[PDB]
Order: sequence, then C-alpha cells, then structure tokens
Amino acid sequence: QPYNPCKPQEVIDTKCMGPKDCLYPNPDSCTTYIQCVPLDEVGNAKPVVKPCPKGLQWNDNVGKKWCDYPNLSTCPVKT
Amino acid sequence: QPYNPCKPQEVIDTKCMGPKDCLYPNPDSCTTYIQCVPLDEVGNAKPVVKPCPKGLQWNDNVGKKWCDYPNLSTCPV
Ligand SMILES: CC(=O)N[C@@H]1[C@@H](O)[C@H](O[C@@H]2O[C@H](CO)[C@@H](O[C@@H]3O[C@H](CO)[C@@H](O[C@@H]4O[C@H](CO)[C@@H](O[C@@H]5O[C@H](CO)[C@@H](O[C@@H]6O[C@H](CO)[C@@H](O)[C@H](O)[C@H]6NC(C)=O)[C@H](O)[C@H]5NC(C)=O)[C@H](O)[C@H]4NC(C)=O)[C@H](O)[C@H]3NC(C)=O)[C@H](O)[C@H]2NC(C)=O)[C@@H](CO)O[C@H]1O
Ligand SMILES: CC(=O)N[C@@H]1[C@@H](O)[C@H](O[C@@H]2O[C@H](CO)[C@@H](O[C@@H]3O[C@H](CO)[C@@H](O[C@@H]4O[C@H](CO)[C@@H](O[C@@H]5O[C@H](CO)[C@@H](O[C@@H]6O[C@H](CO)[C@@H](O)[C@H](O)[C@H]6NC(C)=O)[C@H](O)[C@H]5NC(C)=O)[C@H](O)[C@H]4NC(C)=O)[C@H](O)[C@H]3NC(C)=O)[C@H](O)[C@H]2NC(C)=O)[C@@H](CO)O[C@H]1O
Ligand SMILES: [Cl-]
Ligand SMILES: [Cl-]
Repeated sequence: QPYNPCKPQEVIDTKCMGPKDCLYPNPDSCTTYIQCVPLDEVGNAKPVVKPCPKGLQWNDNVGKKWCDYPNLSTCPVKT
Repeated sequence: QPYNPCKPQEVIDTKCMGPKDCLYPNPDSCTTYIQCVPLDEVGNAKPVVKPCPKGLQWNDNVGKKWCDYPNLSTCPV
C-alpha cells in the first residue's frame, strides 16, 4: 500500500544491520532517506522515513549511502 | 567487567540517535572510537569500536566528536 523500496534480498542478506544497509532515497524529498526495518525472516520490511541533518541531502551513490553536502548529493534537483 | 564507557543516562536521554550521541574515545587507539549500541530501552548499551577514515584521529572536544586531522584531534600521543 505505501511506497516501499526495501529489496527483499538486501533485507535477508544484511538484516539491515550495517551502517549502509537497507538505505534508499525518499522520492518526496532530498533531505530525508528511507531505512528498512526487517519484519520477518523472508525479507519483508517496514520503510521508515529518516531525516538528514540541517543542510545535507541524501547521497545514494555506491559506497556512500549517507547524508552529504548538496553538491555531492544525488538529489535530482541541481544546478 | 570489560571496559564500557557507555553512560546509561546518555543512552536513556538520546537513545544514541543523534550525530554526536554516545560516542567516546577508544583508550587503546587514536584512529578508532567507541560507539554505544543500546541493548534495551532502559539505558544499557554495549561498546562497539568503529574506525576513523585512513589518516584521521578521534577528536573528543566539545562540539566535535568526530574523526579529524591529527593536528586537530585529542590523541594523547
Ligand atoms: C540490540 C541489538 O543489536 N538490536 C538490533 C539493532 O542494533 C538493529 O538496528 C541496527 O543497529 C545498528 C547499530 O546501532 C544501526 O547501525 C547504524 O546505522 C547508521 C545508518 O543507518 C550508521 O550511521 C552512519 O554512521 C557513519 C559513521 O559510523 C556516518 O559516516 C560519516 O558520514 C559523513 C557524511 O554523512 C562523513 O562526513 C565527511 O567526513 C569527511 C572527513 O572524514 C569530511 O571531510 C567531509 O566534509 C564529511 N562530509 C560531510 C557531509 O560532513 C564521515 O566521514 C563519516 N564518518 C566516518 C567515521 O567515516 C554516516 O553518515 C551514517 N549514516 C547515516 C545514514 O546516518 C551507524 O554507523 C550505525 N551504527 C553502528 C554502531 O554501526 C542500524 O541503523 C540499525 N538498523 C535499523 C534497521 O534500525 C536492528 C535491525 O537490524 O535489530 C536489532 O535487533
Ligand atoms: C529505523 C530506525 O529508526 N533505526 C534506528 C537507527 O537509525 C539508530 O541508529 C542511529 O542512526 C542515526 C541515523 O539515523 C546515526 O546518526 C549518524 O551518526 C553519525 C555518528 O555516529 C553521524 O556521523 C557524523 O556525520 C557528520 C555529517 O553530518 C560528520 O560531520 C562532519 O565531520 C567532519 C569531521 O569528521 C567535519 O570536518 C571538519 O570540520 C571542522 C570544522 O569546520 C574543520 O576544522 C576540520 O578541518 C574538518 N575536518 C575534516 C577532516 O574535514 C565536517 O565539518 C562535518 N560536517 C558537517 C556538515 O557538520 C561527522 O564526521 C560524522 N561523525 C562520525 C563519527 O562519523 C551522522 O551524521 C548521523 N546521521 C544522521 C542522518 O544524523 C547514529 O549513528 C545511529 N546510532 C547508533 C547507536 O547506531 C538506532 C540507535 O539509536 O536506533 C534504531 O532504531
Ligand atoms: Cl528536499
Ligand atoms: Cl535543512
């Protein structure tokens, strides 16, 4: 019913435990991200909207998966 | 008995959620720090050693609590 980008294999493999695990862009906003909370053993998860600190924007790049300065973020709104 | 700098009142008041919360120096190493992971909802946490990026050292100063250039860090050495 709600938007839910939590990929099951990512949920099963990482258990969303590590510092970059199960973190996804929020389509509505560049200053938040979505973090998945596992609900069971088969990869289902509850998506949770999480805030970036003041001034920062989600950086979805491989190896990043963190809030970053806007000029380094993956916000689709640029220039 | 093993070393645990995680103070329960800080775990309780912050839930170790914020960007500077429940972060402590690692006495054994200037290139790592200790982060507290809560084990319950009533203040108990375990200490996890976390790495600084290569070449950086822990800065325990007030308002910092982050990995920093060596000349800015609080390393006792
Ligand atoms: C009892 C029990 O076990 N219960 C289980 C429970 O634990 C499980 O829940 C999971 O718990 C774990 C453990 O608490 C949670 O793990 C945490 O996850 C968050 C992310 O969600 C991690 O947060 C990241 O933290 C890293 C640092 O460790 C941050 O890295 C920093 O990023 C900044 C930029 O944002 C970098 O900044 C740059 O720095 C350079 C200089 O170095 C500077 O030049 C630049 O200017 C600067 N850029 C900017 C913009 O300032 C910085 O370098 C870097 N720091 C370092 C040291 O590299 C990163 O930003 C954080 N990311 C986000 C997002 O916040 C956190 O580390 C991690 N904790 C631990 C202890 O590892 C996990 O989230 C949680 N999962 C869930 C789903 O809740 C649950 C579920 O599995 O099960 C219970 O049973
Ligand atoms: C589903 C759910 O709810 N799960 C819960 C789970 O989320 C909870 O876990 C907690 O999650 C949160 C995120 O949600 C984690 O929060 C993160 O915490 C980390 C620290 O642990 C924060 O990391 C810092 O990030 C900032 C960027 O925002 C970094 O700041 C930069 O630091 C550099 C120095 O390293 C600064 O550069 C220096 O600047 C000075 C001054 O100008 C200059 O003099 C120096 O030369 C310069 N030095 C260098 C080397 O460049 C830079 O200015 C600054 N940037 C800015 C913009 O201020 C900082 O380095 C990072 N620190 C460390 C350490 O990595 C991170 O920001 C924060 N994320 C967010 C989104 O807030 C939290 O860690 C995690 N807790 C735990 C215990 O895992 C859990 C538990 O509560 O519960 C679940 O239920
Ligand atoms: Cl935004
Ligand atoms: Cl903001």
